[PDB]
Amino acid sequence: SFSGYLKLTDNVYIKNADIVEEAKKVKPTVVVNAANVYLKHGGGVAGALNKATNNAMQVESDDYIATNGPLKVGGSCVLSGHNLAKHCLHVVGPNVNKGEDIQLLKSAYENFNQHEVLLAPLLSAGIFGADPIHSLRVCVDTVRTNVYLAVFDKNLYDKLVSSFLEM
Ligand SMILES: Nc1ncnc2c1ncn2[C@@H]1O[C@H](COP(=O)(O)OP(=O)(O)OC[C@H]2O[C@@H](O)[C@H](O)[C@@H]2O)[C@@H](O)[C@H]1O
Repeated sequence: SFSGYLKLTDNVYIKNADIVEEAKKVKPTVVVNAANVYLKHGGGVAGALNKATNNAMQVESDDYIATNGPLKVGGSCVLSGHNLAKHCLHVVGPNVNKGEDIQLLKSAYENFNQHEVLLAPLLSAGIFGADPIHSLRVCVDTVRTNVYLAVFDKNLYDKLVSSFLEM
């Protein structure tokens, strides 16, 4: 039950909001975590989602990692959403602070296309060091399902929208 979003394209929507609070008001089927390949949930969206599950995401993640080994950059896995959503799509964007290839951002957003509807942040745009505006551009050009983007910083939201109008 997404409310209050700005329509950017027929399938990309954006709202100035914290992703953990949206998950609670909207009860989404798929919340996207911006993850790293070991599902070690640090200080961004991944930390906040984990906090709200009372660390259940981290245990489940380690269990997944123990069985299956780490993800590839640009990949994903479908774990549980616990009290936030039905499912959590863990997606690993490139970490440009660690020399990974920004082109893999396209591979990262392609995982979204296996889900009809998702609530997501902007992959790689915080701790991983990609430009938010670039991340939004790849999102817009790669994702074909319905993606609802949560941008918690009001100034970044304004910047992002203004950047998108250079269409
Ligand atoms: N609670 C939040 N709600 C909405 N957007 C948020 C929130 N916290 C951060 N963001 C925004 O989401 C985008 C992604 O930030 P990160 O979560 O740091 O994502 P990423 O750059 O992919 O970092 C991946 C890394 O962060 C760790 O938490 C994670 O375990 C991995 O090591 C950025 O614009 C950031 O400002």
